[PDB]
Amino acid sequence: EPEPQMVLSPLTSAAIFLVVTIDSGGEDTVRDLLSDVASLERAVGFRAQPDGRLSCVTGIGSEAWDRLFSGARPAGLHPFRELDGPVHRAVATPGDLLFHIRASRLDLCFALATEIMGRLRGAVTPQDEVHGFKYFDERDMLGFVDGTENPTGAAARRAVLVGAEDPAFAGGSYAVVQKYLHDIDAWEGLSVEAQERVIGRRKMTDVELSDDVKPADSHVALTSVTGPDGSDLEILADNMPFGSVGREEFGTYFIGYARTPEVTETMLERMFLGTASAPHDRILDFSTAVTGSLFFTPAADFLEDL
Amino acid sequence: PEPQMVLSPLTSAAIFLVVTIDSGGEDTVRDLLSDVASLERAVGFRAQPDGRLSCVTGIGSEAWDRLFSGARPAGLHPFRELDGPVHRAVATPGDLLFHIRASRLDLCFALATEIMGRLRGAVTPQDEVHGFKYFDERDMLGFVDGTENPTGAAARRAVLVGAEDPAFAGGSYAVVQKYLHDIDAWEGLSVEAQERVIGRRKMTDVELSDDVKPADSHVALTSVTGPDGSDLEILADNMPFGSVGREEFGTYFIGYARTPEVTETMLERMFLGTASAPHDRILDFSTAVTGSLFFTPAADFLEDL
Amino acid sequence: PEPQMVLSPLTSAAIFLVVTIDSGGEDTVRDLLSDVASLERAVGFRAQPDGRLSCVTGIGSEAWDRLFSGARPAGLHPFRELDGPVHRAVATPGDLLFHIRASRLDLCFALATEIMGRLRGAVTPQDEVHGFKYFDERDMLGFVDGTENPTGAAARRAVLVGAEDPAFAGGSYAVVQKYLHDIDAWEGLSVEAQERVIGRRKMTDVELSDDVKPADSHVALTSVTGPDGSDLEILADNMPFGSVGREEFGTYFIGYARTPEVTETMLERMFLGTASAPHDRILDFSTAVTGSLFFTPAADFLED
Amino acid sequence: PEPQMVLSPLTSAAIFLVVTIDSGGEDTVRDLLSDVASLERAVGFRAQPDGRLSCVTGIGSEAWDRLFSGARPAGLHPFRELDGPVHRAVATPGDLLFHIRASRLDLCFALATEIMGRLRGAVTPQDEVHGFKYFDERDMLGFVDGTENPTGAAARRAVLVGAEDPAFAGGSYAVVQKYLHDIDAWEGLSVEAQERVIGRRKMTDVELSDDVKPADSHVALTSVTGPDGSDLEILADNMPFGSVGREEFGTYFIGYARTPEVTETMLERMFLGTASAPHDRILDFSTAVTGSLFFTPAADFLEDLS
Amino acid sequence: EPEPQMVLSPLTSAAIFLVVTIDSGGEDTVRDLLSDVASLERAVGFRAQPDGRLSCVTGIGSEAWDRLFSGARPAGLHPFRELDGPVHRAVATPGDLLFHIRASRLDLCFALATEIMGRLRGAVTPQDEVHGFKYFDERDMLGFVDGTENPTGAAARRAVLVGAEDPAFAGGSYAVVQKYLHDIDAWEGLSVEAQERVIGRRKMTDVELSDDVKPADSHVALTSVTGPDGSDLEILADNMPFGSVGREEFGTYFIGYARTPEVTETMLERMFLGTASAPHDRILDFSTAVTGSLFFTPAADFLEDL
Amino acid sequence: EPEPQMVLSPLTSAAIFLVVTIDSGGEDTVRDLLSDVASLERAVGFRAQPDGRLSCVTGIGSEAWDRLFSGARPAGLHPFRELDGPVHRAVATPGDLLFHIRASRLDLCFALATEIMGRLRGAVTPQDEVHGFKYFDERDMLGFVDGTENPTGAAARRAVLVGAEDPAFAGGSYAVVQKYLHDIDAWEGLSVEAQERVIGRRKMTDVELSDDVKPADSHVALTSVTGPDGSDLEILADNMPFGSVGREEFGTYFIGYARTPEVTETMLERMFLGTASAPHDRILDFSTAVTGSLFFTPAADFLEDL
Ligand code: HEM
Ligand code: HEM
Ligand code: HEM
Ligand code: HEM
Ligand code: HEM
Repeated sequence: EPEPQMVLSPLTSAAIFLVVTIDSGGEDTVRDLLSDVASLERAVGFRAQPDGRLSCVTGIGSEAWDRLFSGARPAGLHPFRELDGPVHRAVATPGDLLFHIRASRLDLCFALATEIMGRLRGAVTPQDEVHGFKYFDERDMLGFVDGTENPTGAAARRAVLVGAEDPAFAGGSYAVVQKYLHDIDAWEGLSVEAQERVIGRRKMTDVELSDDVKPADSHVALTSVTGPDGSDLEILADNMPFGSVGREEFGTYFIGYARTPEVTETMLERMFLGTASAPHDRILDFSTAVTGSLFFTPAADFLEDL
Repeated sequence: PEPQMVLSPLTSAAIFLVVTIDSGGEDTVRDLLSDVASLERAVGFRAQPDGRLSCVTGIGSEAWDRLFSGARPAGLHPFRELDGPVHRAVATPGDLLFHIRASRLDLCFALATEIMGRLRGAVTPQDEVHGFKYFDERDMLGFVDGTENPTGAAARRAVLVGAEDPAFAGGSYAVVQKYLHDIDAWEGLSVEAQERVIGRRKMTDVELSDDVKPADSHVALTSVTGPDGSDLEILADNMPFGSVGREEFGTYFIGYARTPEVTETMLERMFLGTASAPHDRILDFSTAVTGSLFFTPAADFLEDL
Repeated sequence: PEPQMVLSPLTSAAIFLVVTIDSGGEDTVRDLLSDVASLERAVGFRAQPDGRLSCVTGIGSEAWDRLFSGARPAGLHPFRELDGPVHRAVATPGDLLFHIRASRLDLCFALATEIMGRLRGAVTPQDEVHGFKYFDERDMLGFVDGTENPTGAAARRAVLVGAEDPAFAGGSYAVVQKYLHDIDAWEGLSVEAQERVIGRRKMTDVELSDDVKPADSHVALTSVTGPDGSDLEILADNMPFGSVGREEFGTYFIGYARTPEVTETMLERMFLGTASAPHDRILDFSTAVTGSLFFTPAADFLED
Repeated sequence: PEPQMVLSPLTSAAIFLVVTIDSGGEDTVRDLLSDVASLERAVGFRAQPDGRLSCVTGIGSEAWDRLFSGARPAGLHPFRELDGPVHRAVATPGDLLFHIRASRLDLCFALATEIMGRLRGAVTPQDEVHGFKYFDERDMLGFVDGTENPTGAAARRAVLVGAEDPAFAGGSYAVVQKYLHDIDAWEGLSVEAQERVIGRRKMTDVELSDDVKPADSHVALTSVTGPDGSDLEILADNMPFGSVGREEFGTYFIGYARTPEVTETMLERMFLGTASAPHDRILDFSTAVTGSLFFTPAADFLEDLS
Repeated sequence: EPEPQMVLSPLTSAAIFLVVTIDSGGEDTVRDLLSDVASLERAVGFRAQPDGRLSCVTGIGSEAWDRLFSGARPAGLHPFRELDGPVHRAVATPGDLLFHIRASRLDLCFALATEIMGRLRGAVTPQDEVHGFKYFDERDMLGFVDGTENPTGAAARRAVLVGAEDPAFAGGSYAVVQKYLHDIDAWEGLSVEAQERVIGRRKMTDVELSDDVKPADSHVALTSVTGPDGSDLEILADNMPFGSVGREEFGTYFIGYARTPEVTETMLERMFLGTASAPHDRILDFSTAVTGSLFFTPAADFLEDL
Repeated sequence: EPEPQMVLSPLTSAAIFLVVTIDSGGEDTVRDLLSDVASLERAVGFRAQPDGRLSCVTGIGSEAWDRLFSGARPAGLHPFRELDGPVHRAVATPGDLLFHIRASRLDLCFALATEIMGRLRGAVTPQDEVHGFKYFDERDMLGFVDGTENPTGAAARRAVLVGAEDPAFAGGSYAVVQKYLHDIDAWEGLSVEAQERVIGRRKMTDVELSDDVKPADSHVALTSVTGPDGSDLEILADNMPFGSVGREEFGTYFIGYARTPEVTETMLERMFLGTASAPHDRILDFSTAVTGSLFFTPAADFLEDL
């Protein structure tokens, strides 16, 4: 069987998101690093087992793929599509490589980020660097429990990993990233009941609102999609809070994994463009996307054999 | 008098916040100071016993005169710039220090958010650092950091104001300096050459014997004896910080002492040197870009405003 | 087919809830059954991954006919009362079982609260027990409890319905009995006499050799071999409970098996005895005050 | 003098046992009191260092007179019933309190078993509650509970008898009340209306500012200043308990203080009200079904008995 | 279908290695014990689950196999082959039975070793007993991280467990044991850079030296072997530090598991006999093997069906 | 004002006991190490803070004291007194220096023992080295809970630390060490009830037997001593299990700390020589002492000022 990267890691309490572009002539340096990134993950992580829980997921963008590799492309790989809604906009920003680094502690993430960027100095330009921290009770920046309905076990594998539909790339996945900044002052002006109507779940107990009370423009209602087969379309989301109190920056870094980008893209269309029953996702009245990129995260064996 | 949590254990995460008080900000600051222990309990209590959240609040010399009438702490003055032959210890603005520590960065951030929320419109941020200790108690240079800090009774005697300034008993003095490292130059040294810079073995943290420890090693220069033959001691809670994209690899220094004269004597030896040492060799790999001195009063002084 | 969490890791806290469905409560019950996996995730997620919260939902024989049309699980029937020469296994009412386990009682209680909140006006509570682990995985008799439970593939084979009843594959059968102990009489036995009752060493939990193990020891009577010479196995997740003021020192027994015939053969040996054993000596110190049988369907059955 | 473990580290489980001493049970009770520290060590030592087992033993006013022939603690009297215009604080029988705490209920239960085993035939049980920590130190109303308890030196000064009653130095006074909550009525309030009852924010546990905090909020009525302008403080170790089938959702209140006058002044404000407040709004959702006062002597007083 | 023993154990911090010979006439006692060893593992281990992580792996030597069992032998079972190199020697020492006992705590290991040796008294003679302990961040006595490049998951199963090539013994494995004593005085006279050239990795950070700088006689270069298909040949090594400061004994207990002994034997030949480019493994200039034995560790159900 | 060594350490799960003799001419090397032992303890221990709990207590024997130091001697310092009972003997064996090393993990103990013995090579000869481990719920090799009745807090300080009776040595303590080997075959031939009569406590529950059933020759009855003024004479005992399954060696390493050796020596006299009511301690019918040494453990500041 093809070995996937650690896409299906549990939630961790810390993360570093690194997005870079590949400079002209940086291709060979990048390929050498990609062939070593699993050995660097083991080097930093092994000595901190079993509590460290260090992993790195490496993704490659559409344009970068054509510069790095000859032969077949993954079927679903394309640049992130800008969404220009009546009120809210999902921007497309540059990114050739994603490093999604997770651990129980920020220092382990930083040590791996240092070894990776050390090997890439002179070959890449940093576009985004976010140090994420989950709150102690699994809450996000908005004060809600975050990750509850993520798939687990066999359902997660089926939702997230490329299989027989694209056999040369089996065990890969597609990652969409968006960095969101929140209007915390406007959010904290809402009553708890009004915040629950925005999300679609109870704030303290994390119980879903019943179908009779859940607004059609609630985050949970708009991101609930059924496929051709009547089954739920599922993604794995590993949202991380980040920020700077001095700059009044209060963010959620969104990363969503899926077997095809079509699922994530359908959810984004419903959020930003709306439906017959909803102008847009009410979460967007308190959240502005300032980045947007799509990456293919190949099977671990594809990176090793390069 | 109850001291603030100056004598906290080691924590793996910290936020350092330094702000200046804007024109007319005094009343807003006084209200927050009277509430900061209650905000620390509000954020921290629900995460006990693993959170280990604490906040130490410090006030600078100029800010003291704007906020309070009556007696000043005897040792409170602005940070003294040291302009050495090679290396310089700079002075930068700061009226208020918040030294926030916990087992996890999210608890530090949640307390920092409530504090800055109450101070919006009254202060200007000067510095914000999110610190993380390495899982083996190492700093950015790869050395174990904090080994010779005093503990128990020796720590109380070294750090807390007593009968020499009785109105301020239970207070302390904090010196902060943000350092940026030349990691490329440091990593070009052999481990043996790095051990000669610090004065300790890198892997095992055993002190070099007096016959091998260079006179210009960090441990040799920061070892000071008082007139009475006693070691002069401070409590240092150094925290790594950085940004890989910006190639920023730092150590945030904070040193607590019963009088600033001890910390200032250590800085003079590091920056100006001795008869036997031009300067602290750690400064050939470390540049100070901030410098501020604060008085951290007893907790009941802040509560009684 | 996805089973419920019948094969849960060891947990230190449990709530057992047994209710009857009132006349006209059927639709309220069906709506809750379709939601119970969502409620388990809602309560459990905020304590992940150390919470280990799970709920196993079971349905009784009589309740099954009131709730559903079409096929019944092949083994589902009311608990059979056993009237032995000395000891009796009583049958008591129960339409729904909630077997709630976690590493802490708060998670169990919060899930029990949401479930009973949805069922208010539709059900009558029959039994509620709050169980706790007692130091060294010990029970109220001071013996290690759970040692010989099957694990891995052997556990799946022993506990889950397969191809013998294909519409119900991934289901299981749960037998529950609440036991109260005579701790005064038990503590009057020497340790060596207690070891002869159970069939294992008290401190070290080593099985007694075949030459010394009495025929009427608990371990000898509950050891049954099937047609092929293989041991017939169940998964037992016994939990201590009690009230010191009322002198109630209990074991809540729950036994999971792929067919109730295995568990029922063990109960017959214990209560009725054999040619070699009058009855299980554990029953001279333990009185059953409840007895019910439930089918715990595959998770996908409850969702649709 | 060595105090009992009144100032215990944080624990997640408790058993509260209240018994009366039967006629002729005095000798059996005295023998047990002289042994209760040895029983605590016997059950607890084998589970060190994580068990954190302690037992605090309290004696009521009437029981004190039956057991001991010398001086009484200055503040010991039967619990004073408070008959308010709306709410009543009942006085119920209790001679002995066992306040048993640990990191796990098994240790509490095993110690309760050994104590009651020694007292069979000499006492009648009045009350038995098994308490548990609920999430992030919340009580059954969904609020964080314990936040403003004193710590360290301030706790010692607030809770332990000193030079004002020198024969009893190291002792304390415990008031117990078992409360049952009307959860249906409580859950009909908005979160903002709940916060006005308590005096703190529900999710974040931030105290309401003095300009918004109602005069009849729990935090406003239990905030008392003494003759010198200093705050009068108690140590409260509230524990949730209940039974979902019987719809019993409770708070077991125990308050420790150096003199019962502090706790009694707080109860008078709650139940009888002030010029500005009819009564504590928490009592519109909470009914006291027990009320007892106990003196918890220094450990060496119990050890030195016949 | 065949259940392997716990060859692929999670990470554990304590171990006992017991090697015994079977005395003349001890065969029947040994067969009875082998049929009971999984029941003894459950008896000691269950009460400490789930954090105890107690397991025992039982191995049988080539000569003992012929004394105990009639019928088929595992295809790869033979006595350990002595290697007489120009400088360094890998000695063969007697051993009929291996007990590889691991747990999170030494007490569980010791209690299981006690029950096993209790059943075997008068049937076996102990040859070697070592109590191993985890040393800081997974370091060995040379101060290097040890275990980094072990296979995990499916790759570990494929490398370690017998499959269809020897179908009667599927789910078995081969264990090679060597007890090594280190010359710590000579090792600590090397600079860290000279130590890194011996191992082939950075000491503090555990990053592999690049192919241009890694010496051909480094430990990592000599133990890196490719098979006929260009794939790396892998083993599972679970090295444990041990020692006695008073006797200046600073040791590594090596145990290597593989699906066939030919892989481990090829690594030993390269270390002891060298290649065209390396006289021998430089680690052997600081490490002396004082035992050497090979065992077959059968599937669990082979032992149970005695 | 004098700082004691960590005689009153929290509970630890691992220990190394090192006893050495000082070779002719080794005095100066020993004095240098004594002045550095607190610095070595911090160097090894800091990197594992705060859960490591590493401490070293250094003791000096009577003969060694006279070789190392001039002037006043601790008032109670003498060689261990051999006890020649009618049946049982307490042997005196050589030992000049004791290192009593404790931590939550063996690796910290071992690393500190290595640094100490490294500094002492050529100046000392090892006499005894034992690696101790916690055995289940604080049990010893006889299956009984061990340490239950040790004093704690202020009572422990008063029992263990030299004060005004020997003011030049205030803050010191006296340690008696005896290595015991158990006859486990003889012990396992007793019923549990017969074992309980040997110890004087219940085996599973660790409840003391009542005064009406506790035999006069039980361990608990013989080690219970009152002084002329009615107060209990107390020691701090920190017994550690050790052993080797292959050698059938099952031991208890006894170390007892007291403010004067007269207390410990009175307990040993009652055990070995007996009383009017008891021939000897019945624990000695299953336990043989194979070492016996007495050391003075000075105040930390005494060692630092060399
Ligand atoms: C500001 C950014 C976001 C925040 C703070 C956020 C937060 C949340 C929260 C609190 C929940 C409820 C608990 C849970 O199931 O995890 C949720 C559910 C979910 N979110 Fe988001 N979200 C964000 C952006 C997105 C985006 C961009 C997507 C899709 C492209 C997305 C997809 C989902 C999905 C699919 C669910 C699960 C719905 C269900 O089946 O119940 N989220 N989110
Ligand atoms: C610039 C970055 C700095 C770094 C990375 C650093 C790092 C270290 C390290 C690794 C040690 C040895 C372990 C220990 O005892 O903690 C140490 C010791 C010490 N440092 Fe620093 N340090 C820095 C700045 C300073 C400053 C600014 C002062 C005083 C003003 C200072 C005072 C000391 C003292 C007093 C010791 C203990 C010396 C002794 O053994 O007595 N350090 N430092
Ligand atoms: C008062 C109620 C009960 C108590 C206190 C109790 C206690 C125990 C104990 C201490 C063991 C030995 C350790 C272990 O393997 O778990 C055991 C084993 C066992 N019990 Fe029970 N038990 C009770 C009721 C039952 C019931 C009602 C059944 C079956 C219907 C049952 C079936 C078994 C089985 C099958 C074993 C494993 C036998 C073997 O293969 O070794 N038990 N029980
Ligand atoms: C149903 C019964 C009760 C409940 C649910 C309850 C709950 C709470 C809560 C949520 C708080 C705020 C957080 C904190 O500081 O602990 C609080 C504070 C407090 N409660 Fe209660 N309480 C109850 C009864 C009592 C009683 C009977 C007394 C005293 C006789 C009392 C005295 C206090 C005090 C002194 C405070 C702290 C006020 C301050 O200084 O901020 N409580 N309680
Ligand atoms: C003195 C005894 C030994 C010591 C101290 C030792 C230490 C190490 C160290 C530090 C590494 C690097 C980290 C790692 O991947 O584990 C390593 C790797 C390895 N060792 Fe050893 N080892 C010893 C004996 C052996 C023996 C006898 C064999 C084989 C028969 C062996 C096979 C290996 C293998 C296959 C690797 C992984 C190489 C790679 O692909 O990266 N070692 N060992």
